[PDB]
Amino acid sequence: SNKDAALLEAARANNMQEVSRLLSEGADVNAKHRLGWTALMVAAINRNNSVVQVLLAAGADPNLGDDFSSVYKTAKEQGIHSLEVLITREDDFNNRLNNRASFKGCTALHYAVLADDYRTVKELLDGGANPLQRNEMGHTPLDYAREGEVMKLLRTSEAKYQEKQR
Repeated sequence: SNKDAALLEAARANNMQEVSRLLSEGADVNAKHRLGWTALMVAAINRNNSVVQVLLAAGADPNLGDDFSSVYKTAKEQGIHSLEVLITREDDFNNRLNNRASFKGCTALHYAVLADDYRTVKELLDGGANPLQRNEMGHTPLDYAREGEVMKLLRTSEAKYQEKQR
């Protein structure tokens, strides 16, 4: 309800104390914004490592995909005005992303890689996030990475996936 919306706002704010309280009051740990993203997603894109750990410890699914596509596609798909979609995505999710691109199926790991924050990536991988999972465009978290530790962290986890699969 409003408690699910309060969860997402606290996730954006990195307010771990508030996230834990709302979770204790029955907020859905996998609640989705009307435009299609989760609390773990909005925490990941904003480098909110503190809240990511709280969400993972409370059972958040790290492999869900954003139902948000682009301002253009989501405006038509859902029948909202494009300016409202753009403002909402910039204000309630992130304003440094190119939201003209397509994000459908992006997981929290996708967003954590786009933010170039090794700590959030490492925590998401320890929470069971699939580094081989593709978005609607077919891109994995690797495909969004850049030369650095984030790639290396991904490469070893991807290597361990082949090793530890069943």
